[PDB]
Amino acid sequence: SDKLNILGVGIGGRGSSVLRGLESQNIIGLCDVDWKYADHVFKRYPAAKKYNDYRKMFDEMLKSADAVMVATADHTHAIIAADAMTAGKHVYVEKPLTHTVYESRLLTKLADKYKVATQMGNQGASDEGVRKVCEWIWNGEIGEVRKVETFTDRPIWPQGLSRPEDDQRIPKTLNWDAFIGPAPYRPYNAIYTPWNFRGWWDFGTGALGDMACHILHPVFKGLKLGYPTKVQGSSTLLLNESAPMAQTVKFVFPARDNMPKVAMPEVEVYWYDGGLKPARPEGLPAGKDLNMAGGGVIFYGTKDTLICGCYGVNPYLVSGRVPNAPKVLREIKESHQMDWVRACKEDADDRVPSASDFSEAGPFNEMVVMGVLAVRLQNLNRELLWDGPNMRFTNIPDDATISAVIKDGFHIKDGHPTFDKTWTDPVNAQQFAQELIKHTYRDGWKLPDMPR
Amino acid sequence: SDKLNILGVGIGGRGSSVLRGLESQNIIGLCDVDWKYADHVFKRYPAAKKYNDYRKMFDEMLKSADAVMVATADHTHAIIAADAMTAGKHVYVEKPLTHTVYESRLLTKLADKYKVATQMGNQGASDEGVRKVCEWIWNGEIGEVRKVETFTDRPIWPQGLSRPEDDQRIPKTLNWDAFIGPAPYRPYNAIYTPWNFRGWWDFGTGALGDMACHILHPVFKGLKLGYPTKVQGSSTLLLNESAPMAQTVKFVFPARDNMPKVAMPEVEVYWYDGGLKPARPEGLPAGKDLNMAGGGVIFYGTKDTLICGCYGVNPYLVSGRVPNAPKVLREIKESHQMDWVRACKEDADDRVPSASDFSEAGPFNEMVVMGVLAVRLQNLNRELLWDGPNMRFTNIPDDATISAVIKDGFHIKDGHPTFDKTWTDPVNAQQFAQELIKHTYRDGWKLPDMPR
Ligand SMILES: NC(=O)c1ccc[n+]([C@@H]2O[C@H](COP(=O)([O-])OP(=O)(O)OC[C@H]3O[C@@H](n4cnc5c(N)ncnc54)[C@H](O)[C@@H]3O)[C@@H](O)[C@H]2O)c1
Ligand SMILES: NC(=O)c1ccc[n+]([C@@H]2O[C@H](COP(=O)([O-])OP(=O)(O)OC[C@H]3O[C@@H](n4cnc5c(N)ncnc54)[C@H](O)[C@@H]3O)[C@@H](O)[C@H]2O)c1
Repeated sequence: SDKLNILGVGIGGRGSSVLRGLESQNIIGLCDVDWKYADHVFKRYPAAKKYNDYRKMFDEMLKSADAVMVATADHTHAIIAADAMTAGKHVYVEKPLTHTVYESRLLTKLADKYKVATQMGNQGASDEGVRKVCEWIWNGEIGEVRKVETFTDRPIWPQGLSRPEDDQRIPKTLNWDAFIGPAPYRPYNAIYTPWNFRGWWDFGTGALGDMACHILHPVFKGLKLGYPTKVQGSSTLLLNESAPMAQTVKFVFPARDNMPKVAMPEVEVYWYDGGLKPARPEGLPAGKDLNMAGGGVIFYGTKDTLICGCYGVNPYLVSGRVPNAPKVLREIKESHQMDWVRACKEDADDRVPSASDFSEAGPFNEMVVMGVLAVRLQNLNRELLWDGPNMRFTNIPDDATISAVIKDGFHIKDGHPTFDKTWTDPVNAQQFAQELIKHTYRDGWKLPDMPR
Repeated sequence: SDKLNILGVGIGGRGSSVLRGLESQNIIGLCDVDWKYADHVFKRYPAAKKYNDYRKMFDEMLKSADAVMVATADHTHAIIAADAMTAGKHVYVEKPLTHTVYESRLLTKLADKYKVATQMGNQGASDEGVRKVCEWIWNGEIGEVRKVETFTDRPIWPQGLSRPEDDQRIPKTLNWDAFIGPAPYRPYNAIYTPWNFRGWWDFGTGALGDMACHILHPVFKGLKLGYPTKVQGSSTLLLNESAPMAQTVKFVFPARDNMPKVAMPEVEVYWYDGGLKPARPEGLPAGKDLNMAGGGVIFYGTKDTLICGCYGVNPYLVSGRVPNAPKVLREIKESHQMDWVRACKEDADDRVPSASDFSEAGPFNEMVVMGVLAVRLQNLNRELLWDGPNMRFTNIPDDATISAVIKDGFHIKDGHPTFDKTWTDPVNAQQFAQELIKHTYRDGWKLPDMPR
C-alpha cells in the first residue's frame, strides 16, 4: 500500500480543507450529521460511502480503513478518536484535541498502547516559526523564561448567549441525536450547529478551543511544559451554558530539568482574549502590532524578549538581533496532513512521529482545556491547585457550592435601573469540577477504559 | 454659622440623597431638565424655585446663593461648576468631577483662584478606611509600593450599545437641549437619560466614572500621586459611541519625594473592570473575596500587602498584622456633605479644606478620566507618554489615525459565518486625542478661560 484508506468524520467545515490536504490518499467513507451543510463535500468525493452516524460507519467500514480524520464539534472528538484507535487505526483529530482533560489523558495513553500514528490538527506545529522559537530558547538566546504572555483577538463571534427559547423543527437532513453524542440532550436549534457550537460549554470550548492550540504551541514545546501546578481565571459575565466575551487565565508550571544552555525554572503563563491584551513589553517600538495572524506570544527572558504571532509566525527578538542558533528539530517538508500520512505508513518500531503526535498534543491540550476549568470555577475565589497525575484539584472545599448566571435581567423603567439576574441553584463545587474534568456520558455513549 | 443658601442642579437621582444630606441648610432653588423623573424631589422642597435650565436659574438666583450642588450627567458638571465658582460660589460636584482632563484642570485652578470651598462627591474620602490605609502606608507598615492592582465588578448594566435608529418623541417634561448641553447634539432617546448616560462616551465615562473615584481614592492619596507619566489600555470591542463591556488600564506614576518612614518610588497602577480581576496575591487565604462593596485595591509593598475594598473599606494586611500607626489625618465627624458645608463657612484664609477639595480631587479625577483616553486610543499600539503640565500626549505620530467599530455585523447563513463590521472613517489621532482631552463645546456653551 502507498494509499491509506481514510474515513472522514465531520466534513462540512474545516474537514473540507483537511480532506483536500489528504486527497492523494483513499477517501472511502465520509460521515456527517448534516447532509445539507456537508453536501458540497460529499460531491467532491463521489465514491465514498455516506453516513450520518459515525458508529454505523465504523461498524461497516473500520475493517476496510487504516485511518480516520475527525473534524466534528469538540465534545465528540474523543469518543470518535478513541473508538478508532482501540480498533488499531491512525487518527487525525482537529484542535482542540478533546473537550475535557480526562479525554485528553485517555487519547494520549491509547496512542501509546495501540502504537498508531496520531496528529492533532494544529498545523502551525509543522511550520518553520516554532522551529526557530524552540531553537532560540534552547540555545540560550533569551536566557531563562519566568513569564510568558499570550493572547488572541478571538472571540470575533457573539458569545455570552442564553439558551434560545423557541423550539425549532429538526431538518430531515440533520441527525441531531448523533450531534449531541455523549453530551446532555437538549432541543435542537440552529444556534448550536453548524459552526456556532464553539460558544456553548457542552459542545465547544470558546476562544480557548478556537485559538489557543495555535497560539500556545510554541510556549508548550519551547519551554517543555507538562502539567501545571496552579491556575486561575476571570472573565466577563460567566453564564451557565455559554462562554464569556473575554477572559484571562494565569497558569503556573513547575521547574523542569535544565538544558545545557538554558535553565527551565518555574514559569507563569498568562492568557488574554476577547480584545484584552498584555501590556506592551519594554523595548518594543511604539506602533508595532503585537497581533500577528490572530494573536501573539511574548517570552520574557532574562537576556531578551522573544515575540511571535499565532501559529508561531515571524518570531523576533525585541533587541532587533537575529540569532543563528543550531538546528535541532526535524524540518517538515509535507503539509501537516501529509506528514501524518507518512507516519501512518512507517512500521511502529521505526516510526518518526508527526509534529502533533498525541504524546505531545495530549498534555498540551490539557493545558488549553484547563483554561476552561479556571474560568468556570472563578467564583470559588482561589488559586486552583492541580494534581496532574490524578486529574483533580486538591483545594476545593467539600462544602463549597458554585452557581452561574442564567440570564442577565437588567432593565430601566422611567429612568430607574433594576439589576435582576437569574442564577442556577447552587451545586456542590467538587462534583461540578470533577464532572467538567471528566463528563458523565449520556447513556448509550461510552469511552474505552483507561489502560492497565 | 447660619445657613448656606444652596442651589441644586441635577436632583432626580444621586442629587436626591445629596440634597437630603444638605437639608439642614436652605435649599432655595432646584434645576432639573426632567420634571417627571425629578418631580418627587421638587416636592420634598416646595419652597425652592423650579427650573429646567441651569443658566436660567443662575441668572435669576446666583445672587441669592452661596453654594451649588451639581449631580448632573458627567459631561455637564464642569460648565455648571465653573459658572458657579467664577461667581464666588462654593460647589459640591458629584464624582467623576468632570468629563475631561482639561475640565478637571480648569476646576482645580478656579477653586484656588476664587478661594471657594469645593467637594467632589466621592463620599469614601470622608470615611475611616482611607485614613487607616494612608496611616499604615505613611508609617512604613508595608514598605515601599511599586505596584497596585485595582478593580471593580462594574459595569453591571449593558454597554457596547449602538446608537438607536428609531425616532422617539421628546417628552414635554424633558428639556433635551439642556441635557445635551455642551455635547454634540443628537436625537433624543430614553437610552441616554435618565441614569443610562453612563455608557455613552459623549455623556458618561463608563465603569471608570461610575466607580473609579471610589476605588482608587486611597491609592491616589496614600501614594501621593500627581500626573502619570505613561498609560495604556485594552478592552473588549471598542465602539465609537459606547464604552466597552470590560477594560484594563496600566498607569505608571513617577517617583515622588520620600516620607520619613516610606519611600515613594515609581509605581505602576493597574485597573480592571467588567468581571476581570487581578490574580490573587500571594499569601491571601483561599476563599477570601477580593471584592468588598464593589471592588478592591491591592498594594504590593516590599514588607507586606495591603488590601482594601471600594470606598477604602475594611483594610487588612495579608500577613494578618494589624498595625498601630500614628494618627495623622483629621477624623471627619460630619457627613461628606456637611463637612463641605463647614468649610464653606470658614473664611478662606482660615479654612480647613473638606476631604475632596478640588486641590486633591481635580488631579485625582484627571487620573480617572485618563483611563478613558487610554482605552479609546488603544489602536495606536503604543504605551502613551503623558505630559501632565501641558495636558498632552507626547508620542502620538502626527499622521497616525484612529477608527472605531460602529456596529458588529456577525451572522451565520446556512452554517457559514460572515464577520462584517462597520468602521468609522479614519480621523487624525492627534486631533482625536486633543478633542477628548479638551472638548470643542457646541456653539452657545462656553467654559471660563483658564486663569494665570
Ligand atoms: N486547525 C484549524 O485551523 C481549525 C480551523 C477551523 C476549525 N477547527 C476545528 O475543527 C472542528 C470543526 O469546526 P468547524 O469550523 O469545521 O465546524 P463546523 O460545524 O463548520 O463543521 C463541523 C462539521 O462536522 C459535522 N459534525 C458535527 N458533529 C458531528 C458528529 N458527531 N458526527 C459527524 N459529523 C459531525 C457537522 O455537521 C459539520 O459539518 C472544531 O474542532 C474546531 O475547533 C480547526
Ligand atoms: N457619589 C456616589 O456614590 C454616586 C452614586 C451615583 C451617581 N453618582 C454620580 O452622580 C451623577 C448623576 O448620576 P445619577 O445616577 O444621579 O444620574 P440620573 O440620571 O439618575 O440623575 C441625574 C439627574 O440630573 C438631571 N440632569 C441631567 N443633566 C442635567 C442638566 N444638564 N441640568 C439639569 N439636570 C440635569 C437628570 O434629569 C436627573 O434628574 C453622575 O456624575 C454619577 O457619576 C455618584
